[PDB]
Amino acid sequence: SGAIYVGNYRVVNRHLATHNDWANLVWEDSSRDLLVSSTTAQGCDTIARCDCQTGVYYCSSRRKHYPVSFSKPSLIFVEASEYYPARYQSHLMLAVGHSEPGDCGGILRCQHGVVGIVSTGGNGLVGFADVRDLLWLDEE
Ligand SMILES: NC(=O)[C@H]1CCC(=O)N(Cc2cccc3c2OCO3)C1
Ligand SMILES: [Zn+2]
Repeated sequence: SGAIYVGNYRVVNRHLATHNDWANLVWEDSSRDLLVSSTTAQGCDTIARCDCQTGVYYCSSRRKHYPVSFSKPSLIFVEASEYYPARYQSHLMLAVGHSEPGDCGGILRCQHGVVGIVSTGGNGLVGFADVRDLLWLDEE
């Protein structure tokens, strides 16, 4: 689990969105595994606006924050799971690191702010859904 709170927006994995998130839906994309809902209170996170390929992510299944090198956002094939059949997921960045399903929502950050959240894993890899292209998260 995990979310990003920026301005009056809440960013979560689409597969973990609640009934309140869907009732207060701003934007969602199944192919990215992302959902953004509106909030009443102001958030304190800053979204990175950069092309960084190094950062740190939180892994709940190890209670540890790991430094990683990660690939640029791309279209990657993702095996079937409890929440989606086998498909290509867009805007996905991979790194060599530990990840389990319940780790989804863990933040990846660089020196500029939040880069994305854990969304995939397996075979010693961890995948993150990028949020740096969602420029509208910074305003209105
Ligand atoms: N974005 C998606 O398609 C996710 C939907 C929910 C889900 O359980 N996964 C599988 C998964 C995630 C993280 C870590 C893993 C993993 O399987 C093994 O380790 C993929
Ligand atoms: Zn950066």
